Amino acid sequence: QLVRYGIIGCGMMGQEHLRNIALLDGAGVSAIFEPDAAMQRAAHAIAPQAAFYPSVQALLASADIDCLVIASPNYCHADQIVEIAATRPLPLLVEKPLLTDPADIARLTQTAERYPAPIWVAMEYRYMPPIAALLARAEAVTGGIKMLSLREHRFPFLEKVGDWNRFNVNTGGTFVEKCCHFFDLMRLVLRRNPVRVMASAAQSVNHLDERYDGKTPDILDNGYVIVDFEGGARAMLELCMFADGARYQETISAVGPAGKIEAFVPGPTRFWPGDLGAPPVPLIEISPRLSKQIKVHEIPVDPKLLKAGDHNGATYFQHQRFMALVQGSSTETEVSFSDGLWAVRMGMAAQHSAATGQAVTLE
Amino acid sequence: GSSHHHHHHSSGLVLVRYGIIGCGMMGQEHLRNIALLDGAGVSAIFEPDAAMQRAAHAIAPQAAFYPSVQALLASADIDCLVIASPNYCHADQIVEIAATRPLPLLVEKPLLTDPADIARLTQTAERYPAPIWVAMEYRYMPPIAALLARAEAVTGGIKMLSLREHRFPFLEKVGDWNRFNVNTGGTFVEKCCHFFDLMRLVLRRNPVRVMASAAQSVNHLDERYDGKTPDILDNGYVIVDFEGGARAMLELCMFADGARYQETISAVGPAGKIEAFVPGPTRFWPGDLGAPPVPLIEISPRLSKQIKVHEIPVDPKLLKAGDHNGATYFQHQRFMALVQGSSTETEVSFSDGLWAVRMGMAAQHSAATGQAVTLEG
Ligand SMILES: NC(=O)c1ccc[n+]([C@@H]2O[C@H](COP(=O)([O-])OP(=O)(O)OC[C@H]3O[C@@H](n4cnc5c(N)ncnc54)[C@H](O)[C@@H]3O)[C@@H](O)[C@H]2O)c1
Ligand SMILES: NC(=O)c1ccc[n+]([C@@H]2O[C@H](COP(=O)([O-])OP(=O)(O)OC[C@H]3O[C@@H](n4cnc5c(N)ncnc54)[C@H](O)[C@@H]3O)[C@@H](O)[C@H]2O)c1
Repeated sequence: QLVRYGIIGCGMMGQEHLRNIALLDGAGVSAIFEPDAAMQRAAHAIAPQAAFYPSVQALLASADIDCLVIASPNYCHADQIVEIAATRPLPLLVEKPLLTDPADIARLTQTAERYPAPIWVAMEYRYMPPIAALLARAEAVTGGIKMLSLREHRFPFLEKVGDWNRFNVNTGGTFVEKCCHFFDLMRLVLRRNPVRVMASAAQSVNHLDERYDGKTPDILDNGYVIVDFEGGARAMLELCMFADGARYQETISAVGPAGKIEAFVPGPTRFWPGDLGAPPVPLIEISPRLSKQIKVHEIPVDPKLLKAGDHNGATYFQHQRFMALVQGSSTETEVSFSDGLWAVRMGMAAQHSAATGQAVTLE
Repeated sequence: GSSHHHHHHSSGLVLVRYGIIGCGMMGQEHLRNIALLDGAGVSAIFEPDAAMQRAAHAIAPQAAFYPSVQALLASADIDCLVIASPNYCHADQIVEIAATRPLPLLVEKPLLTDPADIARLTQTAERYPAPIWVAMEYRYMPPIAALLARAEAVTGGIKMLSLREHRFPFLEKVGDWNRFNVNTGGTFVEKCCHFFDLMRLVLRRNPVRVMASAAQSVNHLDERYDGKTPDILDNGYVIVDFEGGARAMLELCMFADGARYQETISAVGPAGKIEAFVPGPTRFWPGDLGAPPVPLIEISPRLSKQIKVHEIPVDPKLLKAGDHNGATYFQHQRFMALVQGSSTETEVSFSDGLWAVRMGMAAQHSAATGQAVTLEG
């Protein structure tokens, strides 16, 4: 049967959902709630058959949908999960971060415990082809992952609808908003929960000259995070939002006693100027310990997927797995509520550590 | 001044003739590099191990051997001294030299191992009438030198400095001395003093805080020395905060033998990024794999996005003389000029050596306790 989606919030990333759903056989967007006119026009040009609703209540009351995507601003997510839970529980793909406000953790945990349908948190990085390749090969190459290092070097946060992503109260803070992906990757690779975070971070460069109602953006733009895991593995994140010139936006290194594996992940092709030549191809580098003979493999993305989004086709691959769960051919929520909450708790811990200059314990 | 006692805390609340003392692997590197200097020679060696005395004699056949520090100082015709003894020996030997025959000294890293020696060694250095140069040579490796010269201009000001060392396990040493923290000072002191010093040099500021995670995860766990298992760390991460707000990160892995580049160093600021790619010793590159990796620097300007890569090759003659990309030779050129009086600058001071050791001790304490460690100076 066809899978019919409803979308709550349809700006840049909700438009990337619309384009990638459109590439799936047997899926369609039937319903959209998007309160911004310009975005309503942009969504209506992408998905002309989709009906618009004036509210979440109106969409849930009348739409014929099998599942929902939340792509509203970060601070909206927890209230919209609670509203859907009280109104019409459906399989839900909630954009990261799962939530922004620590005060919401108890009530959302209780909501998720009682929610009779899947909750999938849309941390799609594991499906970027170079990252997926590293995940599939890391155990065999490393002989067990002792250390995992992740580096994000990119350009400053884009301008958003109502400028929402310029303030911590709206985003959850930069380690929550941008780095939840990397924290979740640490748990996926190491297959253990974190026990401690140590961080250093600041707002060194970005948005310091910007004013909104007389207020200065307060979001971090760089830092380092060390994460200790139950039983002894360790990981490190490096973030810089003013490193626009880096050839690869993400690099991920996994090391163990038999070898090392590294992924090189390009940024969005739309931000690679044509005057710079062809964008970088994604790579994986395998460096076995005993031979010292390195292997480099190109892991290109299907051009149709590069056309549909900014995340190396990962949004499409995420939807294929989500649709399989909605259809019932799969039982698996690959990125659960609990994975989303761990990744948020790790970013909150990093922000608290960076603010206090002290280690932060997690339980 | 710093105050830390009970509940009181100021921070952290919410011809030139050379004598050689020690002539194993690194003292033999000093012999080969001194021999490349015009108007320098090794006149005197104290090396207590017969097999190393034979190896040292084959390299520097005109050098005279002495049975102790006291014997060398009593009768050797020398203008300066190199200390390349095991780490735990350095403090006692500096004190001995200061009491007997102070001369210009090139003291191998780490400057010391035991925090109980800091006060007495600082007293010795304050009263010492000749230069003390701590032999942290990495700044002279051609790719690192290029990064140090260009980083301010490329970055528009260094906000972040990331250093990574991926290499093979600690080599076997005379009497197995480098297998035990009491002998080495711990791995962040023995191996990573170089990187902590490069952070102070690049950022031109002192550290205020260290956060670290480290362990002995893999290496030497199956070795036994008359019942003792080695206790040295083999991997970790260190975050260092600086006066003025710059931050740095060190990543160490002593079981990443396969990494093409043994050291990589990245500096990032609002105008761009610079990265150095530093090969390990050519003698450990398998000849079946072809030519060893060429040192490189990569310039990534923020607004242009026009990336440039430069090859920075080391003179073959210097690669034949040592394991450190010719840096031992460059160090010796500068030290020799200071001994001759053509220069007055000690580029790597006692204080620089002590800072790098204190940063490694803080990292080890932070990793052992799971807590941030404050530093004052
Ligand atoms: N997974 C990823 O890689 C990725 C990438 C970018 C953004 N995101 C996430 O997507 C979400 C949206 O980010 P974006 O870049 O699309 O921002 P955006 O500003 O481009 O789009 C947000 C949209 O939400 C609408 N909106 C505002 N309040 C709403 C409400 N109460 N209910 C419904 N819609 C509402 C706005 O009108 C706007 O069109 C955020 O949670 C963000 O973190 C995820
Ligand atoms: N890049 C560098 O700067 C670099 C690299 C390697 C080693 N080092 C330093 O060089 C020193 C020696 O390391 P190595 O690799 O040559 O070790 P090694 O074991 O190869 O050589 C040390 C030598 O010291 C001799 N020795 C022991 N006790 C002594 C004493 N009391 N007085 C004099 N000599 C004594 C031993 O017999 C041995 O030959 C250490 O401080 C080490 O950290 C520095």
